[PDB]
Amino acid sequence: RELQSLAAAVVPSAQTLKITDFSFSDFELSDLETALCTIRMFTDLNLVQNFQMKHEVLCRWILSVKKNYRKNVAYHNWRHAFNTAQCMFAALKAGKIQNKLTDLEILALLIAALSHDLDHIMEHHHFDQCLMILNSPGNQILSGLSIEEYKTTLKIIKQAILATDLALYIKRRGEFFELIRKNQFNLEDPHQKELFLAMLMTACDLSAITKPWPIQQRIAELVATEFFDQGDRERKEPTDLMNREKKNKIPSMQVGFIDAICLQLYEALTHVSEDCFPLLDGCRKNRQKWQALAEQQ
Ligand SMILES: CCCOc1ccc(S(=O)(=O)N2CCN(C)CC2)cc1-c1nc(CC)c(Br)c(=O)[nH]1
Repeated sequence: RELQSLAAAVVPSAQTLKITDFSFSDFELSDLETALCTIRMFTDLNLVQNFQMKHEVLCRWILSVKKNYRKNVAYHNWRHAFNTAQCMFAALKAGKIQNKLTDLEILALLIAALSHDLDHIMEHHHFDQCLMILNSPGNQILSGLSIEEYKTTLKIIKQAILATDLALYIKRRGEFFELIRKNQFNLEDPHQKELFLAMLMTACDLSAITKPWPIQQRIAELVATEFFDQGDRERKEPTDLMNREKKNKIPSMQVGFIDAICLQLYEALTHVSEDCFPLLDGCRKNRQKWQALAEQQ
């Protein structure tokens, strides 16, 4: 049984699991290993002790989230959610963002990262499934929160999940970039705090684009596989982007995606914390590789 095995396992250290690395890859990990990494994330962010999470309940919640991801989705599945969460962890620790945030905000971000694609690119994200699982018998990892803490946390979770809509990122990013440019960025400002949390969610969600080349190349295959599947479904129920016949367009699309969407974000995030530079560096390196491919075409 998955639950018995998970609950009984020793949770290795964050160092052993490499989850502090921006360059982290999940390719060689089993599902069990991704669950243990996830436990280590909650544990090393001081969320387990601080909020009186029962070990068995945390284990069951992780398994419930994992099993509620559809298996026939090539990219937006448990592994992407898990990677989003790992990137959050790395940003908080290696990126030194943890000291900028409260415990409830960290709790909410980690849960949102893990849960944000449950109701699965300008796709809409929903938090209904996330909440249902959190309220499920035996899965109530927030039961240890006071009423006031609980209300605060749910609000942040909802906003964080919604933030992963790229349409909302595009709508709100100009204000973020300008606050930064005009040296007006101030996390003590509740509006700006909320804005920053949304941008951090996007940064983590898009983080495959920053990985070492062999890793980005493979994730890009999954993304293309999902796009083409959706094209096929739209036919039975298609642009070039979602057309398996226009695959030689992928390098050029990836350069476009980096230039239009990703680069400014990791530039802005680096301005907020220099220790997040490796995300920016990785994204720059991947553009150069995709461009070289777009020209050999
Ligand atoms: C790899 C297969 C191609 O993948 C893409 C193709 C096109 C675009 S686009 O719509 O931004 N495109 C270029 C910019 N443009 C001006 C509009 C047209 C995005 C991606 C892309 N999305 C994600 C987020 C799911 C990840 Br992750 C990723 O790696 N790739």
